[PDB]
Amino acid sequence: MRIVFDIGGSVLVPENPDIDFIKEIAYQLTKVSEDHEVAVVVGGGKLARKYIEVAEKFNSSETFKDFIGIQITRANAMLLIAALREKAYPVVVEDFWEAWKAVQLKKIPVMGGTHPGHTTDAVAALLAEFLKADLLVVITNVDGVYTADPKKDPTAKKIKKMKPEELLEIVGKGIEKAGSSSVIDPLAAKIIARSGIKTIVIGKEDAKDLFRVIKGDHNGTTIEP
Amino acid sequence: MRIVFDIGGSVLVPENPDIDFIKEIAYQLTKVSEDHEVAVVVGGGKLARKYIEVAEKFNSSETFKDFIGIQITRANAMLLIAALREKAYPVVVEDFWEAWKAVQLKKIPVMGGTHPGHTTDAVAALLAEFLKADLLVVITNVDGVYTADPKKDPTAKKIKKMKPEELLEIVGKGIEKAGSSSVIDPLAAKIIARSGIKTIVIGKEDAKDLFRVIKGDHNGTTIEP
Amino acid sequence: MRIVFDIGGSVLVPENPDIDFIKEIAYQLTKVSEDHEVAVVVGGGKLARKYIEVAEKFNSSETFKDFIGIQITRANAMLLIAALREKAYPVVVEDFWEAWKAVQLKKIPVMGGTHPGHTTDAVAALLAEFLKADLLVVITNVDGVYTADPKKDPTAKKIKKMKPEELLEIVGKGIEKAGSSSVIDPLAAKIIARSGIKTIVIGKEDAKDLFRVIKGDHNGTTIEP
Amino acid sequence: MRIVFDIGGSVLVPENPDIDFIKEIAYQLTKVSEDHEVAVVVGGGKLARKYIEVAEKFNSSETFKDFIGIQITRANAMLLIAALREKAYPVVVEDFWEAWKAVQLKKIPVMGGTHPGHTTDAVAALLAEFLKADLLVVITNVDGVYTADPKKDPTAKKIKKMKPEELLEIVGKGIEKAGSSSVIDPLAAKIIARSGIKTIVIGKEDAKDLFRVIKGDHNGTTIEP
Amino acid sequence: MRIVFDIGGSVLVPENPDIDFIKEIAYQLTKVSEDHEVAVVVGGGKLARKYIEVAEKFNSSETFKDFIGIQITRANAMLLIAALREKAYPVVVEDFWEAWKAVQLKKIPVMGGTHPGHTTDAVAALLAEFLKADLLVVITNVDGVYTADPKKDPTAKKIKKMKPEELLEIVGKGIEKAGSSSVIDPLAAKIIARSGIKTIVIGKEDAKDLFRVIKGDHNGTTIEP
Amino acid sequence: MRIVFDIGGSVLVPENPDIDFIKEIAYQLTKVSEDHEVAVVVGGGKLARKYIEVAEKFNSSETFKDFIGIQITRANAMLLIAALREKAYPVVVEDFWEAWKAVQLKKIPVMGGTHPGHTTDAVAALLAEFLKADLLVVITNVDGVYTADPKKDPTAKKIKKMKPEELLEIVGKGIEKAGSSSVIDPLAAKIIARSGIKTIVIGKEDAKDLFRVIKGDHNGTTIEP
Ligand SMILES: Nc1ncnc2c1ncn2[C@@H]1O[C@H](COP(=O)(O)OP(=O)(O)NP(=O)(O)O)[C@@H](O)[C@H]1O
Ligand SMILES: Nc1ncnc2c1ncn2[C@@H]1O[C@H](COP(=O)(O)OP(=O)(O)NP(=O)(O)O)[C@@H](O)[C@H]1O
Ligand SMILES: Nc1ncnc2c1ncn2[C@@H]1O[C@H](COP(=O)(O)OP(=O)(O)NP(=O)(O)O)[C@@H](O)[C@H]1O
Ligand SMILES: Nc1ncnc2c1ncn2[C@@H]1O[C@H](COP(=O)(O)OP(=O)(O)NP(=O)(O)O)[C@@H](O)[C@H]1O
Ligand SMILES: Nc1ncnc2c1ncn2[C@@H]1O[C@H](COP(=O)(O)OP(=O)(O)NP(=O)(O)O)[C@@H](O)[C@H]1O
Ligand SMILES: Nc1ncnc2c1ncn2[C@@H]1O[C@H](COP(=O)(O)OP(=O)(O)NP(=O)(O)O)[C@@H](O)[C@H]1O
Ligand SMILES: [Mg+2]
Ligand SMILES: [Mg+2]
Ligand SMILES: [Mg+2]
Ligand SMILES: [Mg+2]
Ligand SMILES: [Mg+2]
Ligand SMILES: [Mg+2]
Repeated sequence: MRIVFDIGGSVLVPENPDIDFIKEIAYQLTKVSEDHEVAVVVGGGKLARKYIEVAEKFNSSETFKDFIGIQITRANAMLLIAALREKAYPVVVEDFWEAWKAVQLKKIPVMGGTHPGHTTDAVAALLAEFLKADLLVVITNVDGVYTADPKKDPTAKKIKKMKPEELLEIVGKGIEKAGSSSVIDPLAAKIIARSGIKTIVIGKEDAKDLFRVIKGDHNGTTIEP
Repeated sequence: MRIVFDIGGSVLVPENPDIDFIKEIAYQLTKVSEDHEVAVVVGGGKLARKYIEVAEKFNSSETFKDFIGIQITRANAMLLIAALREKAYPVVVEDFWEAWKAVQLKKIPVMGGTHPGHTTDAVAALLAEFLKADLLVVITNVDGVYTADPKKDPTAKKIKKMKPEELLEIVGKGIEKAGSSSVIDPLAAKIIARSGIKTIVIGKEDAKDLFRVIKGDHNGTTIEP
Repeated sequence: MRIVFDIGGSVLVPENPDIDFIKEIAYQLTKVSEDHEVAVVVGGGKLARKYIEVAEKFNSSETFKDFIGIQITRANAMLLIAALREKAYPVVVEDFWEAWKAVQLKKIPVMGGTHPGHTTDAVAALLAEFLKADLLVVITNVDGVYTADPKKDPTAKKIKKMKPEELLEIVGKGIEKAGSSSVIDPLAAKIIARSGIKTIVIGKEDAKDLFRVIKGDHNGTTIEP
Repeated sequence: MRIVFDIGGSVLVPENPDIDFIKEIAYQLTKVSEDHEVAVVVGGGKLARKYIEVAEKFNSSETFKDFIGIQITRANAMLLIAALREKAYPVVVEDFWEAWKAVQLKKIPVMGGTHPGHTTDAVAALLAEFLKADLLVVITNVDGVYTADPKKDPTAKKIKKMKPEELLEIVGKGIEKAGSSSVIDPLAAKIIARSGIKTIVIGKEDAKDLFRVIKGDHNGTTIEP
Repeated sequence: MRIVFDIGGSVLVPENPDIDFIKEIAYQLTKVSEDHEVAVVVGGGKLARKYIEVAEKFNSSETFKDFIGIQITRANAMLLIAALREKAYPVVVEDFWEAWKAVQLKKIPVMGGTHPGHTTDAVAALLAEFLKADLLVVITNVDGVYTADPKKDPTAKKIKKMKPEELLEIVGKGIEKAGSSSVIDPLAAKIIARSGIKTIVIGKEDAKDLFRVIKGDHNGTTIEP
Repeated sequence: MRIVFDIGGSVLVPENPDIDFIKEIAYQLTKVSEDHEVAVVVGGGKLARKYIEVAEKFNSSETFKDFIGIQITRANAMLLIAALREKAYPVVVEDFWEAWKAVQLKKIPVMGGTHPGHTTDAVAALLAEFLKADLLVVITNVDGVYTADPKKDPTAKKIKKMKPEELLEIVGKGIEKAGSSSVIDPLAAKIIARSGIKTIVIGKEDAKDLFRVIKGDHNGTTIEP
């Protein structure tokens, strides 16, 4: 199976780089690649947000900001590339067809952001469609997908399995949210529907044993028609 | 003042180019650019759609389909440059920084698409925000922004002016209509909404006299806060 | 065997894209690549000529025109890349060494034009020499190579086998024709002589069963010392 | 006159950016650039070191470690540009030729690192030599060039002036200290030694008034022949 | 007026550079460029031929052989730039658009080869057409265009003037002599023929005074319609 | 075993290209690659020095000079690429990760210089570290490493085996020599220490039978902790 991992930056670099988690996920990844094709996309996280802010205080364009965020995601991506030793594609990948080449060479392509105007979630969902992958795996700072924000609405429960259409609902069906953040960012959630690619929304815990996550023996959310 | 023209491909290259119009529009741009900072983003039109449909038939990804789209828009981009002679940038522009330079060399940067995930309208709007443009002139293939697709609900007429919020509704603010065409791409519109940059929408007729157009005298829609 | 296919644009896109032919040639190609190395070069065709004209009406340089033509050939090339599914190199190739890489990865590199100053025939003959290929296959809007223009001179017969020197004659030994069109463009025909690479000039018919075309069981022309 | 500012990353982006200082330093640069040719190379600071240390943990090569470093310096480079608004080059500069252009467009080229094997100081010095700069202003995180690392041997005070040869000794001219940081990178120093270009070393305090600084009035070190 | 100088490599870098001539020719160019738009394409000379011959020995393709050629021409291109100091573009130019920019920044773009399949002469001529140059000055290693290769048929003398058609014959218009050197590359000549741009052919002697040269006063050949 | 060969330009191109040596080393290399991974780095040599000089006479920056030198090393590198037939990576490699790709494709990447500020020795030592190679092989115009310059100090003997620390001594522990030439250039010798990679310093003789050189049955110097 060809699998894509969309690792939220907040998870990889909460405040500083989570050395331990990195070593772990790397290990888990190196593990899964033994008998699967693996592509990864890393998030910017906290550090990204901070750099974005400074730019805001100088009123730079959305485009300009994105570029900065991208620079950062790529800085994080290279941390994993480092942890993955001789198993990952040598340098940060910047576009799908190059990621494709990496897969061909039986190596793990790790991507930061691509071009301006795309959240890591969206970039991941697309890198998936492009590679014609089987599963999209989202590690995030949340247990799974809840009927409502777990960190707010008390009447919020975790959904173990749902259809892309329902996911689009939970997250947000507003063309205003286009580009916002969430369990799964509105635009990515959209693509996932269009693509109908099976997605798993797990957290920092389940990520510890990807083998089970892959085969279902996990405690997250699963999305697919 | 800085203006950004969003010329429809189907307007510059209908089914088979209106050499006359092209010269007319090119000249106009030349004049306007004499006492203005002019940037121009062009469409791929019907030609693009065909090529994209073919790709659609072979179940090619969204990204690949967009590459084809971009590739064609830039073909058209060329024709304009050929028409703008020695006033335009010699090459089609691909990124905003390059477009910025053109402005410095006091030359007109003509762009096609930039990268996947961005309709021409969007690219234009984002450009207008990047360059801090004062106005965004959308020369589409329709008279203006009607209460509904003219070809669909003839119980419609245009709307000389309106709020960005009003626009988002005429084009359906459904997080799924992201990527559609319409008189103005949905996502592009929402971009204008948060940027609040004055946007005019005209047809090829008004397009014949840009000075009158940019000087508020026209028969299209003048969207803004 | 390593084989190069120089598919005339007129054949691929007569007026519009020949969907059927595309699906067929794709199928045939996907077939031949099963036990051969395959590189393709696609032509601009009708659509290319039209865009070139507009540029002429604005008196753009030969160089400028070529670029436009190239843009188009690449647009066509991507149509095949699409039809070839997961067998072709993901994106349009722009230069030999990159095409080389594609061959290494056991994928089919499809090229449009390379740089200004080279017809698809020439680009194909060269891509061949570079890859040190065994056979050059030319699909064109003609049955084969005739003693004279089939669509004019009545005393024109099809030659089943000839030497590169004779081909150079038929086509044209004038350093004035350098860059013109024909069964085989003068410059390409020249290279074919220099390279002495076996070439087969077939048409839209023979292209339907490449297996026989490859092994000789075809009805075209064969060129080789 | 042509001046090249070597702004420390830890000075522009301490642990969390001094928006105030950044505006102050950016403005200053704007003024100075009014009657001077200004080029600016920026550092990655503490942030870079962390990311590099992480890489160090996974035994990544020197080259890869430098890529990460470069990648971060250019993130910072951005923030300055965001601050320099319409006077700076829109993009971070990567090579000197590009930096040269910026100078022509009378814009300020802001650079991060260029390629592996070159500390920020070095890159700056080499730049100053490339552009034939008259002065090299090193705004580090220390008051000046002390007879010894202040944090180490408190029996030290600074040295208002000195010879390039004197500098090489304060930073240990051991062919192994090549790549170290210090108030001024060892290799960078030796570069200044053979180029003999006047170099000032100040802190963020003096950095607040560049006019006074470049006009010899400051409290740092003014290294030269 | 816009002029394009086609400086022979063997003239700028004989067997071992004429520092004197180089300064002389560089200065001249500087003066001429004061009230003219100057573009310069340079050759690889004897040095190129050697390296290419070596490649020839290992049966390397035409394309690869040209890459080596290009690679060397650009080495020379450098030396001129080093000589043109602050008036030339800092980098060797590779494409015409870049050469166009140089013209805008009122700097002299010095080019080597561009891509395979184009002799220096050709590249120059195509450049002259691209930039809409008024004259094409070919500074070859010979006095002028003789009725026959001086080193071959001593029964020859030069021809002060002539028609482009006359040129094509002195260099053999055989569709096989495409790629040869001669006083003027065959293909280059035919390019001049259809472009009909005034072309002067001189030696290093007349080359010493370009003002007199471009002002019709010289002893070479002035080819034109 | 993965092996890197740092072939001194002086050896490859003493005066002119040493055709014979090239054919030999190529043969030897093609031989060793049969059961090893091989990366090569070629030097500029005599020809490089000459071009550098001309630039010096026009007082160009160190950076500018390096670029020229690089151009040349790459010209030499392509000579080997030619000799290596269908065994080497098609074109000259310009950076490590690309060289990495070449190794993956079981091809021999031949590099000239990388970016300014690095001698071929240094570039080689680094390309080694990057690829995590087992042995660094230096062919030079000298028998091996001597206690002192063989071509000067009579009390100079050849050392058959030593530790990187001692090598750093012989060659030079001065941060002033940083960038100079020698058996092993000071900076490269430094890296070799840091990397502790086994290095063999042989000459034009031993290079004739790489199989023995590889397994120790040679007459050069060996460096390793
Ligand atoms: N219905 C929901 N279910 C789960 N999380 C939700 C929901 N609604 C909102 N959220 C929020 O989604 C957050 C999740 O994702 P997010 O903060 O964007 O991190 P990330 O994407 O993992 N990181 P990065 O790529 O660096 O941004 C939670 O911590 C919640 O505050
Ligand atoms: N409310 C509306 N007002 C006007 N046109 C509308 C509206 N709603 C939908 N449309 C459609 O918008 C179409 C307009 O734009 P579109 O087809 O996308 O062309 P274009 O943008 O000019 N060309 P190009 O850049 O090549 O795609 C019309 O012909 C209608 O079918
Ligand atoms: N002796 C000949 N034998 C065969 N065809 C000839 C001959 N002489 C001239 N022709 C012409 O060659 C044409 C063939 O090629 P051409 O029109 O250039 O198409 P193409 O190369 O297949 N397409 P493209 O790559 O898009 O240009 C025919 O249809 C004839 O009009
Ligand atoms: N003789 C000296 N004088 C002053 N500082 C010294 C001296 N010797 C060593 N140092 C050290 O130099 C440090 C200074 O520079 P450095 O840490 O490299 O910061 P930076 O260059 O400003 N930042 P950046 O560009 O992000 O690395 C001090 O804090 C000292 O620990
Ligand atoms: N009719 C002619 N008139 C003058 N030279 C001729 C003629 N026919 C052939 N030649 C040859 O042209 C040679 C001239 O040019 P060429 O050797 O190609 O040098 P170049 O172009 O100056 N150098 P470069 O750019 O490095 O190749 C002479 O030395 C002759 O051998
Ligand atoms: N201790 C030493 N042992 C051996 N050679 C020495 C020593 N000290 C100095 N040398 C010099 O090192 C020279 C060796 O290397 P060098 O001239 O730099 O050639 P290269 O590196 O092989 N070529 P290239 O890559 O083109 O510069 C000899 O010929 C000596 O003049
Ligand atoms: Mg997320
Ligand atoms: Mg539209
Ligand atoms: Mg043809
Ligand atoms: Mg420092
Ligand atoms: Mg010549
Ligand atoms: Mg050496």
